[PDB]
Amino acid sequence: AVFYKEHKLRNDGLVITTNQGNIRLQFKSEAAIEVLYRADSKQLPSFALAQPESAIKAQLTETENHLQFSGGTLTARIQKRPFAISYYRDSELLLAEESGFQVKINFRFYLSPGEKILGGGQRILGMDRRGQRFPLYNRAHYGYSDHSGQMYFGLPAIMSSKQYILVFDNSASGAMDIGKTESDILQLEAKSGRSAYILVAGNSYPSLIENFTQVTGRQPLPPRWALGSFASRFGYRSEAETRATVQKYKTEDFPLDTIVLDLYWFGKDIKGHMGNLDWDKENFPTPLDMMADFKQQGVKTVLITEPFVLTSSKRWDDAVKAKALAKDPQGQPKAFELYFGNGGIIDVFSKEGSRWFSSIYKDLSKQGVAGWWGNLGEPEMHPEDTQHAIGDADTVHNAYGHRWAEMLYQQQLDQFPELRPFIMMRAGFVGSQRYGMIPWTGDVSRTWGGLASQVELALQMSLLGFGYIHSDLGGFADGETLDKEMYIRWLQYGVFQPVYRPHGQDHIPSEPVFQDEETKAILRPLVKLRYRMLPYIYTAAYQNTLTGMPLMRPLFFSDEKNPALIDNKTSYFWGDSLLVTPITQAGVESVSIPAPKGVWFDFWKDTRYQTDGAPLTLPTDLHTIPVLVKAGAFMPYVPAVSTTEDYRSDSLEIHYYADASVPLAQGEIFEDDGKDPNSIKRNQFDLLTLQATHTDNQLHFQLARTGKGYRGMPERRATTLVIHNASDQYQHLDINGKTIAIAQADCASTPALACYDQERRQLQLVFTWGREALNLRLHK
Ligand SMILES: OC[C@@H]1[C@@H](O)[C@H](O)[C@@H](O)[C@H]2N[C@@H]12
Ligand SMILES: O=C([O-])C(=O)[O-]
Repeated sequence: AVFYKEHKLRNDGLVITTNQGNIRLQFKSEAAIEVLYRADSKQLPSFALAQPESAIKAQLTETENHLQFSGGTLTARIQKRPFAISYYRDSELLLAEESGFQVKINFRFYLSPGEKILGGGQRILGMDRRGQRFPLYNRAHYGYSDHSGQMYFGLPAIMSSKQYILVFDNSASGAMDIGKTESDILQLEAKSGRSAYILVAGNSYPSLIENFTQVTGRQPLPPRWALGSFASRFGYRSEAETRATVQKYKTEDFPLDTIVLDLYWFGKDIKGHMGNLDWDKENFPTPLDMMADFKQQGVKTVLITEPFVLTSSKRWDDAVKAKALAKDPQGQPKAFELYFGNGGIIDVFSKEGSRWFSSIYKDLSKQGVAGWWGNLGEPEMHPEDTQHAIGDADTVHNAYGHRWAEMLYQQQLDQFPELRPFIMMRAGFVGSQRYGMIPWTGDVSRTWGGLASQVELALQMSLLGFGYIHSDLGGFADGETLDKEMYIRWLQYGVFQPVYRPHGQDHIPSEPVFQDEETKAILRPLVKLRYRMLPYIYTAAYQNTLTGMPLMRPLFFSDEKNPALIDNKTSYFWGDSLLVTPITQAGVESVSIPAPKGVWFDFWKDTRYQTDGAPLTLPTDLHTIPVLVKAGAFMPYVPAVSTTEDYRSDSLEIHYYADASVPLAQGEIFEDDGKDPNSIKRNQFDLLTLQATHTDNQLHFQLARTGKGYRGMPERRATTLVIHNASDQYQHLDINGKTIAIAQADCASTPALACYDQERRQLQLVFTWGREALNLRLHK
């Protein structure tokens, strides 16, 4: 039994007193509120909030039975007796406390009937997690396939079909019960830690996500090279093997930006060496030369590191001496028995641990390392009596990887202010995207079921802040022989998901260059396609930095008033314009694609489909997976290069999918130097915009460029615009007032400036796109 006693306004926050204690309500923006219970007491600080100190001016009003605390769009309605807070956007009820806060830490809320709930981070349970209960304790799930209640990267957060996100801003071992035990109750629980939640509201899913990343953090633009081709396995055993792999990409004509070194870079065995954090010189004898030789070919080197220092490692005595390891209650370094052997964990929450670990990353980065892979950050083993500077293991567990990322990000920015950090990690917390975290879905089995789960995992993580969530392409764990069809399908899917990193245990090759002739003939043009599409992908990345819009978007974005689409995990959007349906079983001869109402083109064949609502059935083939292009799309391409270090946009090729059903369309292409972390902040970019206006007798394109440019930006780009489904009735083209005849023959066979191909229904315009505005008008 709880009731309101009294309140006050202090530094813009509402502090309420009940019979049980203080409750602090601070608006972190007009659409987001932090509710801290036990506000009087000492607690762990917020991990989820980018600006935990902020509180914007809100309006407070009082009635007999209630208080009302409001920002722009979000309102807290505080019932006094009994005490219960509920939340409104306009006058629409978003979420209501049932018992609310109790004692262990426990929050209880009502779920509305029919409300669907996404959330929890990585689980394989279905997109709507209502009816499920699961722990909040990051933990490995080696060899998962088609089911998991608990894996590497949980998030104490949910997204509802009422268009709110609720964050449990707590780092401890806990649980979430989403109307499982009691059908109308959402229950959040933890053994300890901060007793706070954060509610964020939005008018649409895009703007919900914008509001969420506003308060939790925006991912800084990764380096363009993160969108390229990675060579990775577990693991290259030597410098010779690593050089041979870079050579294999060159001799097989596959693009390659980055080679990834797993744990053999620091010792010859899986066990016994972890914590060395230095080169195994028997097997990597000249590593500075190795890395420099790779940079000459435009190839970056990424190294694996882990949180654990073994007692057999060369750095045990030094870490103990520096007080860098987590301790037992007696105050000594805690040691425990990992797979790898007996060892400790670096205390990233301490000053000494942070300085010690940072110094090692600084040293190796000085040697030539371009980026970093932090594995086992759950932490994979984390005994409960381990003591970190700010709490015990069970209290801090779900924030360890988050602080690891923060530490490393700040260190990389301090060492290289002019470069974008690359940080790939397996486990984090809400807001870890602000430290550049690029997560992957862990040790997936080499099975169709492991592939079939990747879209679900990717969308769940994308929706709550993680644009660059990806998988070990081709699968990671076990297998005795390559499943060639599954491998091909996983790497085709790869092209249309955030990071192109095939990776597997090295008894079966993960890299496409080591595959048979048929597999390489299929995949080589697709990996080249990934490079030709960099302007599309990099522009979606730019949008993710600006607004949190994920790269992969769920089918349900296409119709916000049809909540049944929330269940789909088999088709998704890659950027604005491509509806992708990965093939996730062997021998599938056709697929039924639940395309939204409108006009759609076969990405591979140019075929036009119109649909009222009924799904489209497309046949399948082994060389592609089904991709449809939305009418009104602008798809930008550049020529394929071997490495993004060679990237040029001097030549553009843009494909516009015309249909009279889309009278107005827009596209953009974001160009910058691909490496400067301050490019967007300082407007050191070239933002190309394109607008189409499509009426009965004309098709008009308006082209423009903004921003201050960047060093090496071409002043003039040779541009080929290919208009698919173009009317055969266009008589002439006006370019900036200058009339040009449209040729009706020999388009492919003459240096034609405007040419209509009657057999393909494609009108091709070739022109120079300079810094001034350009208008292209086609008239019947
Ligand atoms: O470090 C070896 C291996 C790594 O390649 C995978 O990416 C990780 O998830 C952990 N299983 C380990
Ligand atoms: O729709 C058009 O503009 C046409 O096909 O002629």
